[PDB]
Amino acid sequence: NYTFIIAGGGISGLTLADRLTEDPRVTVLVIEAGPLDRGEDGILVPGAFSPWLYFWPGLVSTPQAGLNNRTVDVITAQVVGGGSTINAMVYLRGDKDDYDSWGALGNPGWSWNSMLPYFIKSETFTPPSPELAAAGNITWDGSIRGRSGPVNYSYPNYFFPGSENWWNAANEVGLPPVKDPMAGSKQGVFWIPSAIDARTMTRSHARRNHYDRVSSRPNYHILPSHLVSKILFRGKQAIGVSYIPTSGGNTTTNVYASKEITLAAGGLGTPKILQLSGIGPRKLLNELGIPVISDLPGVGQNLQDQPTLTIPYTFTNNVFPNTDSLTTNATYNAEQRALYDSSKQGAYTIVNSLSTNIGVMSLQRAAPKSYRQIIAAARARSASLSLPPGTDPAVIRGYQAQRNAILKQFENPNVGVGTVHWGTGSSALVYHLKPLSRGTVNIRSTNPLDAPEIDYRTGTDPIDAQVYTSLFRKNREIFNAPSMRVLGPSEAAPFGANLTTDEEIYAVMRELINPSNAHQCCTAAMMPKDMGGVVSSEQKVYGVQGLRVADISFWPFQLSGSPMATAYAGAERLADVIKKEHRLA
Ligand SMILES: Cc1cc2c(cc1C)N(C[C@H](O)[C@H](O)[C@H](O)COP(=O)(O)OP(=O)(O)OC[C@H]1O[C@@H](n3cnc4c(N)ncnc43)[C@H](O)[C@@H]1O)c1[nH]c(=O)[nH]c(=O)c1N2
Ligand SMILES: *[C@@H]1O[C@H](CO)[C@@H](O[C@@H]2O[C@H](CO)[C@@H](O)[C@H](O)[C@H]2NC(C)=O)[C@H](O)[C@H]1NC(C)=O
Ligand SMILES: *[C@@H]1O[C@H](CO)[C@@H](O)[C@H](O)[C@H]1NC(C)=O
Ligand SMILES: *[C@@H]1O[C@H](CO)[C@@H](O)[C@H](O)[C@H]1NC(C)=O
Ligand SMILES: *[C@@H]1O[C@H](CO)[C@@H](O)[C@H](O)[C@H]1NC(C)=O
Ligand SMILES: *[C@@H]1O[C@H](CO)[C@@H](O)[C@H](O)[C@H]1NC(C)=O
Ligand SMILES: [Mg+2]
Repeated sequence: NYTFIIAGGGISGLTLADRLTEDPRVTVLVIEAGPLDRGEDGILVPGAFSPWLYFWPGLVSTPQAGLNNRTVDVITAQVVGGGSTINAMVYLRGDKDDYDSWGALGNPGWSWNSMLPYFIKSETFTPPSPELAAAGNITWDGSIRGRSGPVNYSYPNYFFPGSENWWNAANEVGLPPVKDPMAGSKQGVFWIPSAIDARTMTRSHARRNHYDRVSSRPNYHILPSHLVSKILFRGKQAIGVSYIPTSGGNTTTNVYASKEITLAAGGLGTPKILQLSGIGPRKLLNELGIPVISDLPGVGQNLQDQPTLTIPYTFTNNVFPNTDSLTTNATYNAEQRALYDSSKQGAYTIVNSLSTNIGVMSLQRAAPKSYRQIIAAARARSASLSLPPGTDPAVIRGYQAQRNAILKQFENPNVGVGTVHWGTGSSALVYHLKPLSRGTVNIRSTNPLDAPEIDYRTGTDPIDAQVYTSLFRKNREIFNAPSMRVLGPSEAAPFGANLTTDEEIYAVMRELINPSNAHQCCTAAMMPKDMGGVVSSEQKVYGVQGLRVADISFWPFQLSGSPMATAYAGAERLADVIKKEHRLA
């Protein structure tokens, strides 16, 4: 037997396995669906970014009722290190009120102040060079960035010149410099912290910082290329798991843990393990003939992501070099790759297609003249209208609680609802951080090789379109500001300056929005059981003993920011919770 078995070797699972195996008396088995990465350039080198190397195959959404019934390919990692292995390395904490709100939903021990020690413990920040900090407007507060923890993060050591135009344009339209976006607020523009190891200017993914770093430990066991297919019980006690080869060989193996089973299989994986195991909504489990171990209607409910919109541009006077120089100028690309190979300088330190700066804004910063109209519309509408009729009443109660918390965030000048980015080339990105829409992820069969049904339900809550239209208009203001006008941008079809009304703009958005930036969360939510929760404040699955959820399935709702930094810090926190319960060193 092992002390602990962890299902999924992504950010959360490897962070937890690392910390638990600090005690040589504790043995851990991590079972991971994907393989070990091969250290290929597309993983290690930011400018060679090739995320598609390790996407989970064969996942498609249902037709999206709020997006003209489009079906989309679903993106999530299948690799040791999970999303950290293949993500764009953007390393950002949420805002204070995200964590405070999670506590106020009925979760003792959750707040910004309780998470800050774990953010610090998780990481080592390496400052940029002084010349780059001064030239680039890079600032930080060293008092709230960790100096001793495993996750290395820093910045690229270069910026494209057009990023200066965009910074100044953003400041011209009311997005000022942010001292430190890791300090719990991020209203304006800042350099993107990047999960890069500055010694080699390579990706610091969880495979490296929470497995390779400690891989001499005989008590830290990994089994790549295998799927956890079921949790095994003795009564209501979780005692082990069944696993199969990911590749579909007709073989099943049982393995047992003396203390606990931890699920770390991600927003789209954890609810499937639970449902196949009889932990889930009795209606679904009964329809598939699965015996009910714990009747939890929240499992696979409450799916959230952070939608994205790519706006195309043409320019009369764009500045050289820019990110698109790497794809259209073989001489520039070769010279930048030679520069990286020699002295680790230049464009290849930036994740391909990204720039170095970004902006985040509250609803009142996006829409100073109309945010109170959006809040009124959202306040007037019953929470229940965002969910199908016959949604479990407990799940509706938890959604109403989340919705009330998010409407307080809409009123708050210090909480973000949207992100704007320009990579310096032919497109800008606008991200909707705080959707009120909620989706589902449900098994369709008892076959553990069958994809679940994934329905994002993007844009089903009509408030989302009002927020997202306001974010689009703020992006347009940046591109129309003096410092950007000198590059001669214009929106290209299917957008364009000739789309002036909300109706005109949103009809194109409805056709172009991507439901997902692979930020899937919240499908095994940490809320009281009577609010449709799946886990307690200690991340224990209701109705069973010895079973926790570590991956971002547990989150109640999306952050003002992208998930990775909090995925690491939440696993650091949970490792201490588990150590305390079991008296571990
Ligand atoms: C392409 C892309 C790009 C981005 C991002 C993701 C992706 C895929 N994200 C999101 C972020 O990386 C993601 O939210 C976290 O990795 C989630 O961490 P978890 O531990 O919850 O799951 P994670 O996805 O890391 O790990 C879950 C693991 O479980 C495994 N698994 C699933 N089912 C299993 C089963 N039954 N048995 C065994 N193993 C199983 C999977 O193979 C996977 O490795 C991101 N975030 C951010 O902050 N910055 C960014 O730049 C980006 N960009
Ligand atoms: C990545 O973070 C680790 C952890 O802080 C850094 O590791 C330190 O490395 C130095 C010199 O390499 C050693 O003297 C220390 O013993 C290490 N500390 C720990 C806590 O392991 C590493 O330096 C970081 N990378 C960069 C670029 O700073
Ligand atoms: C989407 O499909 C449903 C039927 O599945 C239909 O009622 C609806 O009109 C369609 N929506 C659009 C935008 O075409
Ligand atoms: C940095 O900010 C100053 C204004 O304080 C501005 O003049 C300059 O262009 C900015 N540079 C970049 C690279 O953002
Ligand atoms: C291509 O890049 C090279 C190397 O930096 C530069 O000298 C040249 O002017 C570029 N050509 C064009 C057409 O941009
Ligand atoms: C509106 O602008 C777009 C983008 O340039 C273009 O596709 C379209 O033809 C324009 N409409 C008219 C009527 O000119
Ligand atoms: Mg230095």
